[PDB]
Amino acid sequence: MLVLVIGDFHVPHRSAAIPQVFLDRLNTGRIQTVLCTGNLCGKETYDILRTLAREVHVVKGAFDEMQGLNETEVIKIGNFKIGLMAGHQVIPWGDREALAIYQRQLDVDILITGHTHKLETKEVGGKYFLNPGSATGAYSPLVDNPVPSFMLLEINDSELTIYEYTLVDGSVKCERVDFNK
Repeated sequence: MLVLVIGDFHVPHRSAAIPQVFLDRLNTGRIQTVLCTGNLCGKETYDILRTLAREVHVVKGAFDEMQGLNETEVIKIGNFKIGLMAGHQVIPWGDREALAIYQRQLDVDILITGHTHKLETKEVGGKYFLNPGSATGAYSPLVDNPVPSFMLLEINDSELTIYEYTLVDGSVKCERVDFNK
């Protein structure tokens, strides 16, 4: 049921740390599956994703030199087919129609991309487009003030619940989005 949607950890030549509050929340809550959009801070980040959940899925990010990571993956959870990728490849970058075209080629009910460094939950034509933001608040040319953020999905059968965690002004804030079928 519980799925961790995370990504965009590292930007080259820039340092950004995962908020300690996020790591404490994520290890105890028990995570069934992890979907990571990429751009990891090396092996240290992968060790963090591997301990919090048993099933980890990582896609190839633009700054990812890790060998063996596929650029696009498809995961089936409940009655939802989910495809994850970095999202720097969709052009013109975060475009609603560009992302919608990608969702068709994957034939997925949920499409998870992460390149804009801005968390966003959105529904288009019965499809769900998720973006967990940057969990380290990493620098991006697209957002002037990015905040650290992740997503935890509660997916049972065909019911989809999304918990949006962000860190604003040193204070965590979380928003719940409820979707059915």
